[PDB]
Amino acid sequence: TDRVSVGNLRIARVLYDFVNNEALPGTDIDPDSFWAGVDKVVADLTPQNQALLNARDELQAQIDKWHRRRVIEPIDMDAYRQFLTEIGYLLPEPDDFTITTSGVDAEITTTAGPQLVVPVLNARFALNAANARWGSLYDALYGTDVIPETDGAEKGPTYNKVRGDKVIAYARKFLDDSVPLSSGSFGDATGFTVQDGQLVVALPDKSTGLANPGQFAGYTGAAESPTSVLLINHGLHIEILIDPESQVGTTDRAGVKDVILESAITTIMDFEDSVAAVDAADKVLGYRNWLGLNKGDLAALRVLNRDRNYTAPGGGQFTLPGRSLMFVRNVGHLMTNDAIVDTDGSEVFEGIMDALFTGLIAIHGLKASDVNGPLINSRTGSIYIVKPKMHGPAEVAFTCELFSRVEDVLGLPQNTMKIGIMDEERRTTVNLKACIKAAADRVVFINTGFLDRTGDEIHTSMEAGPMVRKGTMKSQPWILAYEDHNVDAGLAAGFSGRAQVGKGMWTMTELMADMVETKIAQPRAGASTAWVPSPTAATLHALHYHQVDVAAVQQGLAGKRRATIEQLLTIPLAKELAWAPDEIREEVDNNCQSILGYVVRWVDQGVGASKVPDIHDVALMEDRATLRISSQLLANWLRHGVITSADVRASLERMAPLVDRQNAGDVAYRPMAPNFDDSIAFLAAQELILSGAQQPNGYTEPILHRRRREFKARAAE
Ligand SMILES: O=C(O)[C@H](O)Cc1c[nH]c2ccccc12
Ligand SMILES: [Mg+2]
Repeated sequence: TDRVSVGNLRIARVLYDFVNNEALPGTDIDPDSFWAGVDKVVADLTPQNQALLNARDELQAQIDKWHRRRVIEPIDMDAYRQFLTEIGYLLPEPDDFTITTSGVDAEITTTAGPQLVVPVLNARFALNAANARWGSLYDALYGTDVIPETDGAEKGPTYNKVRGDKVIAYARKFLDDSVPLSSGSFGDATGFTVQDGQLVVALPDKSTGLANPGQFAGYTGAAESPTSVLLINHGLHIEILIDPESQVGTTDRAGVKDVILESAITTIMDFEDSVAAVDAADKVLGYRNWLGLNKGDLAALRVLNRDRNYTAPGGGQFTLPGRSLMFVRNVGHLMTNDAIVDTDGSEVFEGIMDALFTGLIAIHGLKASDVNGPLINSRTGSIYIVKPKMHGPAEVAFTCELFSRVEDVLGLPQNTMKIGIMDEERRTTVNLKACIKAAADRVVFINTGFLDRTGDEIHTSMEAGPMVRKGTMKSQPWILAYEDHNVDAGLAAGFSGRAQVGKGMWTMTELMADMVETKIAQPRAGASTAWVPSPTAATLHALHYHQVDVAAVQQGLAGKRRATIEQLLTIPLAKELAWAPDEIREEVDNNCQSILGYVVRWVDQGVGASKVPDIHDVALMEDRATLRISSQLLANWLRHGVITSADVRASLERMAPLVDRQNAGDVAYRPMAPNFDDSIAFLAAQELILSGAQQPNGYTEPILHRRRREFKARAAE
């Protein structure tokens, strides 16, 4: 392209140069030995990678055939389960065990709080996410519909005092609920002082302390007239900023300017479903941002925050981290990428490359940043890698062996590279204990989702019959059981106090009132973390962890088995004649708009995540798993005669101009309508649906990557 020869590999020059000039210096790793390591690891692990992919296909073919030779309407669970066991899909449950993972930071082992996920190719967003460890509660309340924009309290071009007062009152109630006063309410506070290491809150008629003095964590400024007061509840910090001479402070009874919440405790820097990266140039853009993050010098000048200084209650000095602790999500076992090809021209597995390169790069986050002093990331010496889309314990074991070999190449101690196991494929769900066991000395989390897991659910039972609607899926018995089972398995493996048990993303970015009402379900269900789409959502989701004592919840769940294998295996088949014709067309339109809305940005602009208007103009921020579910759902309805290929076409044709219109705010946008078959993005959308049934596990990357490359190539006219 050109390329650099290293043993059997031919490495794109842009990648070779990036590694030598930017990634390797400072790690003390010999460049020649690194490259030899890449060649050797790729040579050794590629056949097993392929074998695992082939095993997926064989298992799916047998399941397809199982359904096709049967006609008995309600599936016979006893026979179905027996079959899955016979073919090696459902494996024996291993004996009880406790994970042994060590060298993990407090943010992961102990603290319960929000976890942000952000596309690594977007430097600005990545920087904001890393800085989202602390976030303004006032900004999050004033800025969103959590304070409804009723008559009088609407957002204007400038400060609305009626709304501001609602913000202040909301936050006073939060303080009363989270760090209660011995007597009275924060609502009536007139001032704060620190006396003999104790926080003293002035009320109109008297003073009072905290009902739990231990929740006083520190302050800034003079004890007798502090600039801020720091509190702690359920392990998360709350900072009341005091400034009577500020916009908001001047209107406040105690001169309070803002309430800052410790928010995004951890952040996942994403190389997978939220980015579009289809070649060496794209991968290098991502690797370079990941590098800047770990070295602490990424600047877009928007830069990375320093740690925060405080005075302890007794008068001593301390610091708290000002940055979100970073994971990186590598791609999974499926895709290859032409950033490296072999002597035959065969592309190298992208997951293997990500392990080597993001692993190398992460070394920088384990050492002092030349910018602001202290090392950026893990003080305990771990590298946290989220590994998506695995199917079963052999695939987890493979990932661990991959990490083991990379560690050897990088000169890292064994088990430095920790694994966040995504539970987003059915064959992992039903063998979860075994998957955790295979990574018992590396695992730092498990997590559940809606989108990918539902995509796998549909594809796996594609031949069984028509599935329920997309919106219906999120409340089906299989998924509710999957959610509980994930928690059960993690807690039984001793995750409490050792590893994160995590839940899925809130995708409706503008519907924050609904988020605050609803997402509380997740920490109530024993999750020590869950996914948020923005720093703003991280600050709001933090509220939930102040209301819910996750550590106590997990202790209470101990020993409980709340999901059976039968519940897990309950296929979401639609009942006979479940929909009217208008409902069918609505669901078709929903899915085509979902696919078109996402695919047009991906293919034409290389954007893998953004705020996308749905069919009802609700802003959704979904990653690529949205494509997997929608295309699989339509493929399934087309497969079983629910809709015809003309229904699909007409819907694509109806939805495309609507998508075009929804993208009017974009200088770079290129309309799909009316020259449909001249738009590579439109053809991509069509191809995802019509070829959906034949994509391995319904994965959208093979078609998406090809189409994006096609667009890129023709752009080079
Ligand atoms: O499985 C699911 O529910 C989704 O894949 C998760 C998800 C939704 N929006 C996102 C934005 C960035 C990163 C991940 C996501
Ligand atoms: Mg996913």
